[PDB]
This record gives sequence, structure tokens and C-alpha cells, in this order.
Amino acid sequence: EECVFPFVYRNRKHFDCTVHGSLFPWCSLDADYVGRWKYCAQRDYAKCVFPFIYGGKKYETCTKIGSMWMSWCSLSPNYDKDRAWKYC
Amino acid sequence: EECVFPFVYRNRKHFDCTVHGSLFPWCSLDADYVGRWKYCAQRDYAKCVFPFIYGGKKYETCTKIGSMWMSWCSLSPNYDKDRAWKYC
Amino acid sequence: EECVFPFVYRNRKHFDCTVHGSLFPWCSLDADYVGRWKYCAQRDYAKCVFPFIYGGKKYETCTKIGSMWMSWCSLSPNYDKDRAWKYC
Amino acid sequence: EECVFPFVYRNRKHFDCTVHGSLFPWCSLDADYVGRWKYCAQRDYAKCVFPFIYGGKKYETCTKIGSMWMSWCSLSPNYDKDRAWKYC
Ligand SMILES: C[N+](C)(C)CCOP(=O)(O)O
Ligand SMILES: C[N+](C)(C)CCOP(=O)(O)O
Ligand SMILES: C[N+](C)(C)CCOP(=O)(O)O
Ligand SMILES: C[N+](C)(C)CCOP(=O)(O)O
Ligand SMILES: C[N+](C)(C)CCOP(=O)(O)O
Ligand SMILES: C[N+](C)(C)CCOP(=O)(O)O
Ligand SMILES: C[N+](C)(C)CCOP(=O)(O)O
Ligand SMILES: C[N+](C)(C)CCOP(=O)(O)O
Repeated sequence: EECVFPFVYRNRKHFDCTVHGSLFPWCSLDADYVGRWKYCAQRDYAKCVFPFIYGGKKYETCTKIGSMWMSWCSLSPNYDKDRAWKYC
Repeated sequence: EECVFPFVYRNRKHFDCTVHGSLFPWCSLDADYVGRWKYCAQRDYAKCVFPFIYGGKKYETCTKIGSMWMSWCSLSPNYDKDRAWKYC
Repeated sequence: EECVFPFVYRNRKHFDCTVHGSLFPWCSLDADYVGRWKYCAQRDYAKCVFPFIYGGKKYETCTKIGSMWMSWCSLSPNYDKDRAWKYC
Repeated sequence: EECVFPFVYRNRKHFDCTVHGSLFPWCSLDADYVGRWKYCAQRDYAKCVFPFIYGGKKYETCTKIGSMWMSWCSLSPNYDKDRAWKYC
């Protein structure tokens, strides 16, 4: 099945596939981990979440604001809160 | 005679042939072990139980979900409860 | 694809899935290993080969001859030569 | 500009963005590195090359064969020769 982001595993919140406790990226099929997980294929990795809030401002695309080198995007609607992100 | 699954032997519940107390896999001929048993041949091993509950969801076939290597199935109607399984 | 039995891997001949160099049973998809392999599902394990030669005699079913406890079968047409077998 | 795959840098052939000589993945803008390069964004990474030769066989799609974890594809027409790949 599909990955559920974010998911909580051992009290740790994940907004993307993780190598936490693994040799290969995996994701939970449930927000609250109950034993269902799978290794991640390219399509399974978390995609940019638009729009997202950063510094109290709304972003509709990848941005260099707050980075100034490589554009990035949030992996949740509110980066200020979750701080989950990835380079684009 | 025929294996009875699950069977209880020395405080352990077995849903398949076991090496519990032996070198070669065996099974009890009674739900509650009372001295009747036999060594398991290929046909004696437990078969998949469908459907089965896993991660609070109903599965009608084997699944690769939750396994680091191969598709598997529960050996009881409720894997979450019994945790008994085999690869497919 | 399908397993090829027997297959040679690092000069070792295998007539069934093996854990040789692995944490889980696997098989080569080519008689002469060239990098193609897969983990084995139940259907992939080597099945009895009938008829098979043992002690210069032909066997059409699993036999206890030469064992006298649990019936077994060869995993190749000529056990005398290959010595590959499994309990039935 | 755009990545050129494969590209040669300091005696190494790269069929995808690389961390060779850096902390962040990059790629040469020329087959033979001559000073033109850029850091890779998601879109810059090499894409699967179909069909590709693997184990002397022709593959038209990604395959789980040969991988301990995930389906993959070659980054060149001949994996046996180049050994360049990526997960799918
Ligand atoms: C980390 N993992 C989810 C890939 C495997 C271990 O899972 P679990 O044994 O904590 O349920
Ligand atoms: C997400 N980021 C680290 C790339 C840039 C924003 O950084 P910060 O202002 O939240 O520290
Ligand atoms: C002896 N042993 C502890 C390894 C296994 C079987 O013990 P028991 O619980 O059946 O008495
Ligand atoms: C534990 N399980 C029944 C969910 C799956 C089998 O686990 P694994 O040992 O193949 O990774
Ligand atoms: C043993 N194995 C085939 C599962 C993996 C290692 O394969 P290889 O690296 O010798 O080609
Ligand atoms: C195959 N076997 C070991 C079960 C019985 C035959 O043994 P052997 O006569 O080849 O030694
Ligand atoms: C320095 N290093 C050996 C770790 C990696 C890069 O070396 P080089 O071959 O590019 O000169
Ligand atoms: C090496 N390969 C390209 C055949 C497959 C990937 O290997 P693995 O590291 O996922 O097991």
C-alpha cells in the first residue's frame, strides 16, 4: 500500500521514508505504526508539499529563501512547525 | 495421525511444526499435548490462513508488507494477536 | 524468472535455493551464475526429481531405503552422482 | 547547463550525479570534464536506460532480480559492462 506521511515510529515522527532502524529506506503504511511497512521505491519518497509555511510566509514553489544556494521545499504544510524538508 | 494447529506444548502455543524440544520438526496430534505426536513431512506443515488480520487490516492473500525478504501469510485468523506466520 | 537447478555459484554447485553468502534462501536464474538471482518463495524451492537413481536403483517416489526413518527424495536424476536430496 | 552522462572526471566514469570530490552531488556539463559542472537538483539525476543488458538478457523495465531490496534499472544500455544503475 501507500506510505503515510507523517507516521510515528517508536515516538519519532517521520515525514519521509527513513533508514531509522534499517539498512534501506522504508515507510509505515499507517500514521501510527502498527507493524505495516515497506521499503520505498522512487515514487514512495515524500514529495514537496505546496503550499508550505516558512518564516510565517506561504510558498507555492521550491525556494532559495533562507538557503541562498539550492532551492528546497517543505515536506509538510507548515515547515516552521515540523521542520521537515528536502532539496528540490 | 494429523497435526492439530495450534497445539500447546510445555507452556508454548505452536501454530506450525516445531523444533521445540527436538532436532527435527514435529507436531502434536492433539490441541493440548498428551503424548501423541509425529515428525513432520512436507505436507504436515501449517498452511496459510485467509483472511487474516495484520496491522488492523484484513488480508486475503500473502503480502510482502512487513517482511525484509519475502511475501508471507498468517497461520491464524489474527496475526496481530497470535504473531504466527510462514513465508509463501 | 525461474530458478535454474542446478546452478553454479563461485564454483559451488547448488540443486536448491541456498543461504550461501546470504541471510535468506536464494537461487540463480542461470545455470552458470552471471549476476541474476532472486530470493526464493515456496514455489521456488527444488522439488523431488523422479525418477532418481540411488544405489544403482531407480526410484519413482520418496523412499525410506537407505534412511529407515523419514522418506526422502533426490534433487537430481542421479543421487549417486550429485548426492543432492531433501526429506519429503 | 545540462548534465552529460556518462562523464569522465579524474579517471572515473560517472553515469549519474556524483559526490566524487565533493559533499553534494554534482555532474559535469561535458562528457570529458573541462571545468564545467553544476550541483544536481532532483531533475538532474540520470534516468533509467531501456532496454538494458543484465546477466546477458535484455530488460525493458526495472527488475527486482539481483537486488537485496528494491527494483532497479541500468543507467546505460549494458549493465554487465558498465555496472551503472539506480533504484526505481
Ligand atoms: C525498521 N523496520 C520497520 C524496517 C523493521 C523493524 O520493525 P519492527 O520490528 O520495530 O516492527
Ligand atoms: C530548510 N533549510 C534548512 C534548507 C532552510 C531554512 O533554514 P531555517 O531558516 O529554518 O534555519
Ligand atoms: C531447553 N530450552 C530452554 C533450550 C528449550 C526447551 O525448554 P522448555 O521450556 O521446553 O522446558
Ligand atoms: C514479521 N512479519 C510476519 C510481519 C514478517 C516477516 O518478517 P521478516 O523476518 O521476513 O522481515
Ligand atoms: C549471494 N547473493 C547472490 C544473494 C548476493 C551476492 O551476489 P554477488 O555479489 O556474488 O553477485
Ligand atoms: C539421502 N539420505 C542421506 C537420506 C540417505 C542415503 O544415504 P547414503 O546411502 O547415500 O549415505
Ligand atoms: C580523496 N579520495 C581518494 C578519498 C577520493 C577522490 O580522490 P581522486 O581519485 O579524485 O584524486
Ligand atoms: C547490483 N545490482 C544492480 C544488480 C542490484 C542492486 O544491488 P542491491 O545493493 O540493491 O542488493
